Amino acid sequence: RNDRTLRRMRKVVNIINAMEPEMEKLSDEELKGKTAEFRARLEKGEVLENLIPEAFAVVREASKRVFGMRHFDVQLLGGMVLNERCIAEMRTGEGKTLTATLPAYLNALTGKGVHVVTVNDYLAQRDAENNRPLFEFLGLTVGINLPGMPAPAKREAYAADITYGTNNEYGFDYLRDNMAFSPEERVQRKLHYALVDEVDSILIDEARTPLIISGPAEDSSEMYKRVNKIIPHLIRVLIEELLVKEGIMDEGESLYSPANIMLMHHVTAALRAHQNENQTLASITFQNYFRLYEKLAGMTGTADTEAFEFSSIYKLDTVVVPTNRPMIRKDLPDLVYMTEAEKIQAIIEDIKERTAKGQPVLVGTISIEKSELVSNELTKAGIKHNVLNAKFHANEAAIVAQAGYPAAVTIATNMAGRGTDIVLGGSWQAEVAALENPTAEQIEKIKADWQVRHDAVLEAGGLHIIGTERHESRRIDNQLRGRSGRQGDAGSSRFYLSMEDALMRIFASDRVSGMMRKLGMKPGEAIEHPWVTKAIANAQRKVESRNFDIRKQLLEYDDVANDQRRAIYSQRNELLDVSDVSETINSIREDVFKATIDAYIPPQSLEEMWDIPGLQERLKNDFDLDLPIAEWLDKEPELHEETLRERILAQSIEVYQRKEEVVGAEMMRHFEKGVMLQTLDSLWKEHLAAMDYLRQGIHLRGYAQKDPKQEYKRESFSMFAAMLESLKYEVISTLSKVQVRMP
Amino acid sequence: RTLRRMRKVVNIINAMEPEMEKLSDEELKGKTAEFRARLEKGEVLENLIPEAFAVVREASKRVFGMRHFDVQLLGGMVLNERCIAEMRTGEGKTLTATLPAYLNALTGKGVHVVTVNDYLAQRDAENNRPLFEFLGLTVGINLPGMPAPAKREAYAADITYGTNNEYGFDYLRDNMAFSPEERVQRKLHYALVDEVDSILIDEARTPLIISGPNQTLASITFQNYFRLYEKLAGMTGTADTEAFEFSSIYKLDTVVVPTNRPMIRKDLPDLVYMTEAEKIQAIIEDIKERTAKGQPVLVGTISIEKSELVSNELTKAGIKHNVLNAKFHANEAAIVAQAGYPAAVTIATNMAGRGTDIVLGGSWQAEVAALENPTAEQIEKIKADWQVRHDAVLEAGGLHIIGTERHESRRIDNQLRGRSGRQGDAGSSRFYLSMEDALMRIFASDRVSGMMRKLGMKPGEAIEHPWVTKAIANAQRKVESRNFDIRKQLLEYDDVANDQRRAIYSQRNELLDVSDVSETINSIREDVFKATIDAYIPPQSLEEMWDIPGLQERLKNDFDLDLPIAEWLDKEPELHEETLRERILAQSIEVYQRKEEVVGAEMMRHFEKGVMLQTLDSLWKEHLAAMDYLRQGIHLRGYAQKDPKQEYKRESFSMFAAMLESLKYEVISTLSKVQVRMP
Ligand SMILES: Nc1ncnc2c1ncn2[C@@H]1O[C@H](COP(=O)(O)OP(=O)(O)OP(=O)(O)O)[C@@H](O)[C@H]1O
Ligand SMILES: Nc1ncnc2c1ncn2[C@@H]1O[C@H](COP(=O)(O)OP(=O)(O)OP(=O)(O)O)[C@@H](O)[C@H]1O
Repeated sequence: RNDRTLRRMRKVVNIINAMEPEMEKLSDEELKGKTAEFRARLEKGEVLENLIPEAFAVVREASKRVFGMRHFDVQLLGGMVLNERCIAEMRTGEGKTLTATLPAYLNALTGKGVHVVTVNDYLAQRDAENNRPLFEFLGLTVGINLPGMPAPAKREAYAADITYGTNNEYGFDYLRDNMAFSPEERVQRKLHYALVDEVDSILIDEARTPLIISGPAEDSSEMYKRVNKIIPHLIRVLIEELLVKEGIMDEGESLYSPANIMLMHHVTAALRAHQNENQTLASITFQNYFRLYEKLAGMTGTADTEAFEFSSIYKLDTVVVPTNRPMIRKDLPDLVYMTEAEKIQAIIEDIKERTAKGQPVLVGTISIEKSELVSNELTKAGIKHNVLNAKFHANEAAIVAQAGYPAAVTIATNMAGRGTDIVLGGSWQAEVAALENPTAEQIEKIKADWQVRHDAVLEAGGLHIIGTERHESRRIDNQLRGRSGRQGDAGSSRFYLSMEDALMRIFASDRVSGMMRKLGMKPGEAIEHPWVTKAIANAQRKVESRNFDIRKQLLEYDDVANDQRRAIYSQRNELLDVSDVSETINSIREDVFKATIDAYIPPQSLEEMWDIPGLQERLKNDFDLDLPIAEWLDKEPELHEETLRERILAQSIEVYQRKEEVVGAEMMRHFEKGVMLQTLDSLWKEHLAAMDYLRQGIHLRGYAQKDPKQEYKRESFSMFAAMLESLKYEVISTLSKVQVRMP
Repeated sequence: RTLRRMRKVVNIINAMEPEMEKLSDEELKGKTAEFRARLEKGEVLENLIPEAFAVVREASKRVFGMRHFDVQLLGGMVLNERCIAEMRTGEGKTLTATLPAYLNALTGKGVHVVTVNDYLAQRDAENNRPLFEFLGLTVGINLPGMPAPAKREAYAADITYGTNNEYGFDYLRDNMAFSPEERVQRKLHYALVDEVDSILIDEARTPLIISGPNQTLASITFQNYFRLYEKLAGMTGTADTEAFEFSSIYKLDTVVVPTNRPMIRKDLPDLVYMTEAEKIQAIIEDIKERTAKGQPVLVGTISIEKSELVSNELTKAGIKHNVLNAKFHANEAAIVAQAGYPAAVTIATNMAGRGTDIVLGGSWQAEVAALENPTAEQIEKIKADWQVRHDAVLEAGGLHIIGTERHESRRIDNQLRGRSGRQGDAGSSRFYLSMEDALMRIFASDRVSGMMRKLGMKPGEAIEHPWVTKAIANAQRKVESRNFDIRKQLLEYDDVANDQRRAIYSQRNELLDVSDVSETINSIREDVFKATIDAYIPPQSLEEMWDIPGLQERLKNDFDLDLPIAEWLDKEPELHEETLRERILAQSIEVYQRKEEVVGAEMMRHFEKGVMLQTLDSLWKEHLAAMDYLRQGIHLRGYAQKDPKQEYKRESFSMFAAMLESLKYEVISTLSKVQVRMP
């Protein structure tokens, strides 16, 4: 799979490289000209993928000229990966941010937009501004989208060829677009391509995080009095006592009905209770926001392990991109000791032995106390070193700078991801950055000195990483080890574990674990077994896998809400996009008036079988339509069920035409549209609140036994279909009963 | 006087520099032997300050490429006294400190430079080692985990460097030693404390404990650790707020050191608004005007959420800026580097103390930093273009600081503020408050506070009422002083235990320092026998009141001393009380003489010492536990119009007095009951 894709891509790389001379000979204007020229071709029905070699060749040359930098072949590969529904895994230091100029350019050609998704505003802003002169060189515009930005500025940012901004704010824009009353209010365009800069946090860790817009844009207060008023007779089964009372729920209904849920919430708040609240107007999770893009792609580092998750949550394939130089870091067999003490003793040994050959070491621990421990023992053994202490960030940046210096030893606690590159030999710019007026032959010096240090650290084996314990998450171990062997540099790594260590628990048999014990790891000595390393890694994988199972069940609950939100927003946007909702109105009125009479007159039925005590009233009650109708048919005996069905619809229409000559065609059309949006909104927010309740009234509504979800999907899909019909009927009522000072 | 008098000295040192420039390095190394010899012959240390400091300045010029500035000589002088030097950020505290360290190393008693953490202790011992080696002095470094022989060595160096924690710990472990040769520290001579706010104030009352199996075996607070030194001094920022505290906790004076260049930062009057919304609009508008003229702005807020709000509103206003987000370290350092760049706008949440310098115009050093292969005139173009930006930000007013809210502690406000106007640069600051602000609540009255709403403030009609700046500053001053009034009560209690530990460690040390404890043993044997006997034979009473049965058993049970006292008495109608007490002593001794003929004398001497120490350490451990219990019962034991304390002091005193008698007892019961096989 990865092997043959990569082969096929290496072939296209060789095409691109051969085009380099053509792009070189080209003037700056001629280069800017390729864009319109690709677009002309696309307009004539070219396939965008056929453009990859020339477009990449064009972007590569532009970047030589604007940035002074020329995409490496691995970067060309990474770019082609990101044209597909894929994650490019590119090792820290491989140049993700330059890589990303390639797919961003290519996927801008069709004029549909590109969303570059950064983790924070600083990078959005930084990247937009760094790339603006590149992409302007190429006749594209760039937009920057930020929180607080006004809507007209936002509209421009989204109308640029390429956009930068954080995941959050993309989401938030989406929601507010789905709260618009006119389509000119939208800031976004159709969601074309999302290129996510760091997928681990953005797509995975934060997959289920809801984006919520709330607004004290509540409404009602009556209920909390009504429902309170019942409570000063509640005196320490208990469903029935509650049920049978008032002018809400009269008709022998059920309160524990997933339907009366807001009510039940009212009573159970009123009982718990012994200015306006701001409800959710709109929600989406990130995972479901990303799933809306026609095309999705992104980048992460080589630390992987979550390929199975990207695939199942997002259908993102993943391509492991080679590094530009050979990755020669030596990841040695995990070692396993009886006790911590024995473990540390052999850790200190390793460090002793290495720092004496001039090799620098970075010790990653799982806690401060674990740090202080390995530290103090290093001091006991006479080994100089420094701890990165999270309280002294300044000291930490200075430590980190000399951390590749010969025989340097640095201890870090639960170390993060990416982090500052550690330069072997020490950093030599960090050194002239300290020189308040330098020279050519001071510089010469610093650098000569440094090459000698650097070549000696490489020759001593590069940065050695020591993991004093492993994490449950291998991704994290992998990020630790990944700080060594960057850009082809020698380095190595080794993890230590002991039988005393926390992680021993991940095997889930305590005695099955205590069998390595029976290889009693003798004091002086040591062996290495390749199967242990794979056991451990396998176990880390199984914990990850079971965690993701747990999470798949959560995402299934989520798919219920996604499916309902997609459908309803789809309906809302059909309406929004139409200036004239009138024929939709005509059809719903018919739907509503057929069903409404059906529930009183049975189709193709006998006058013997028709009723008014509730009908007659229902029509006056919900429609301000008063047809004292009994007599129509005892005074005009012949017409018939179908010529009358017709006739009531006709009336209703006549009262409506009447109100409209009074108000204005347009004014009316626009009101109806407004009513249909406002009512869909109301219902939907009601619906969301009710689902949230069920969903929590269902971590425990009942039983280890039967199926909680399932029943929940059914209840919830069911209320969504009820809401769909209640929307038709509530819109028609409104239009029927609307007051206007007449003739 | 002290400043104007110190300036005279500085004039002397300045006038000696031609002299010193004429000296070779070896001549300069030589002055240290010369100073010491003068000292041997009776010279007062303070008489050397001119020569010593001028030598240290020349040594620094040659070794560091740095010449101490005049204000730095002043600081170093201050630090020779029992005194806190206040020096503003950027003034070169670290170089300044080399002066008194040098001076106070000269008598050969040692110097402890106290650092907040192990990185700085090593960093500065190594940075300074060649300066001090240039001058014939050695440097020691003390770390946690360091073997005793290496610590012993660090403490034998002329000047030592380490954290407060490790210094204090060493002291307690030294006071758990069973031979004096085990001690790591020398007499506590001079402590130079680097960040006295954290080290001496915030942490004054924090106990350093050693436990074992779990229970406290040794304890001392930081205050009382530093109070052991003969000379104490320290450094902090002029961000003041705690001088009265230093005097009370430590008997340190404080001296504000003048900046090398004049301070010209314009700290404008504080501004009050009705609402948070009105506050932001005034902030936005300040930024707007200031950035349109090229001036950079740093904005400090009191939460993430308030940073956001101020951020979104700037954006809403079309003002580009960057938030410092604690989640993104690398971004933050990148942002900081250029936060002095024209019209830059930067927002920081609960800005934390000193922080990184903001170079006006931008940092150009982080420009050369960014190069792959920087080349001389790649630089000059960088430095020259920078000089233009720097001077344009200076002309524009330097860095403007905006507080969007004040913290209840003014030290925090002052640290935000102090980020501007460093080393003579132009700068300004403004703090914003609203009636909706949490701080309004420090006034402790709704209505008093709420009166100021009557100013009716009104947008683009803000006035400026100076009285309000000072009313605020006084409020923050009252809160501190309140909190310290309480703390002073808590230290009145700490002092009880302090004195008790002084007393008991003194004693213990006296024992430790000697190899023969015989005078004391013989002498406490008498005490113990008297008291034990007194319990059964009330002095000067008739025979009828004596419990000779009770005394017989007691001697057997606690002294393995089995005497037929009833037979003596009965057989010598002769023998009376005094004479009887003497027999009992004599016997105990003869029994002891005999074990000593077996065991050997020097073995016995050392047995007796070890027993005294160990018995002391057990009773003390017990005593600390019970002093703890007694103190936390402090509420309802002392009740209605006595002082609790007075009472606590009384109970404490009694309990300590009883322990010393009870120490005597157990030592002699042990020495009495020790089994030895008679051959
Ligand atoms: N083709 C290239 N030629 C020259 N310099 C490059 C090239 N590609 C990248 N660089 C430089 O290499 C560095 C590597 O890191 P970069 O900011 O791209 O992130 P990375 O480590 O791959 O991942 P991330 O960017 O997400 O932190 C950058 O300094 C970049 O300017
Ligand atoms: N006399 C001098 N000549 C040249 N440079 C000096 C001189 N004195 C101090 N410096 C430099 O001034 C800078 C600020 O000093 P230092 O690190 O002592 O900062 P500080 O804020 O005063 O001390 P601290 O960080 O301990 O609070 C340092 O980079 C230091 O080397």
